[PDB]
Amino acid sequence: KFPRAMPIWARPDYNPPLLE
Repeated sequence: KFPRAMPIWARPDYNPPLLE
């Protein structure tokens, strides 16, 4: 199941990921 509780694609304060 995929809940819409602040997912990764819909994040205002998304943390900085690794260097891709």
